[PDB]
Amino acid sequence: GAMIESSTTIQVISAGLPRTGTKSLKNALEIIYHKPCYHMFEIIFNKQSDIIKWQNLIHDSHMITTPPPLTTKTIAIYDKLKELLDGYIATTDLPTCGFYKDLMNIYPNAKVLLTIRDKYDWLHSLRKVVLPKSNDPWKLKIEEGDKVLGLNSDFYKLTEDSLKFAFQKDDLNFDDDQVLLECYDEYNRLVQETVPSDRLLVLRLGDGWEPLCKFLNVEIPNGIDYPCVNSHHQMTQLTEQLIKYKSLDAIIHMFPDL
Ligand SMILES: O=[N+]([O-])c1cc(N[C@H]2CCN(Cc3ccc(C(F)(F)F)cc3)C2)ccc1CO
Ligand SMILES: Nc1ncnc2c1ncn2[C@@H]1O[C@H](COP(=O)(O)O)[C@@H](OP(=O)(O)O)[C@H]1O
Repeated sequence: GAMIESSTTIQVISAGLPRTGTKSLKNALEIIYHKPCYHMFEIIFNKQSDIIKWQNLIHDSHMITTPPPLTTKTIAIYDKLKELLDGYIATTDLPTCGFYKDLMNIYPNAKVLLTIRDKYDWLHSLRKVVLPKSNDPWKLKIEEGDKVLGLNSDFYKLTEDSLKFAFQKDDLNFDDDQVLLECYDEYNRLVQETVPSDRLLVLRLGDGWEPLCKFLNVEIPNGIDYPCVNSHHQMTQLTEQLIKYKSLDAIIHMFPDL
């Protein structure tokens, strides 16, 4: 296909929850658009200063009225969200995914994705990487590796509060598997009820390039396989290597996705 000059603005909003292929999708969208895609890893590696800003936004988010019409309070919140996303061509992952409705309003020419997978595979992945149960010994290892990266209690608070926001819960028993499974199913159902079908592509792990590229009117990247990264097995190795070497820079050459 011909090469065309793409605008550096949000063109793709992925509502998919963490551990549904968001990092592979981030990589895929950066391969297509050659500009950055938001993801929690963007906060960890490039924008830790953004943590307080997302926390502030979530704290105020209850004041949004879904437009149209646009209220004064909503405009003020939307401006802060636009600022956070300046320079990016897409959003994935926490903390953005719960804002998909608001991002659709801010970026009316953006298209919407939803990544989904088997609910029990999702929970298992979530418990291995993001939210281990309180009494799980692996939680202490995760926390020890995270400190190497400069991640503290505010990072965990952002994960919790952005998951609460996505699930529209005032509080959440994070150790309750049944609650998380029910929230997962309700969240994915509500996305599909909310986004006009013409504007939504539902992706399942394994779908690869073709449905995505068709939806985005781009050629399939030539000779590049669809990304397959961020497995919980690989995250466990990362945590263990951070613990062992006590720096990211000492080991990053061993993790080509970082
Ligand atoms: O899915 N994730 O990765 C995810 C992990 C968390 N929370 C914390 C809890 C445990 N800690 C493990 C870990 C260490 C280093 C990296 C690195 F690769 F970014 F360096 C990634 C994960 C991260 C929160 C949200 C997401 C959504 O993306
Ligand atoms: N192309 C692909 N095909 C199959 N699974 C994929 C994939 N890309 C990512 N995944 C899976 O998606 C999950 C990561 O999601 P995220 O990037 O949102 O955190 C991992 O699940 P597992 O933890 O079950 O391995 C990973 O293995």
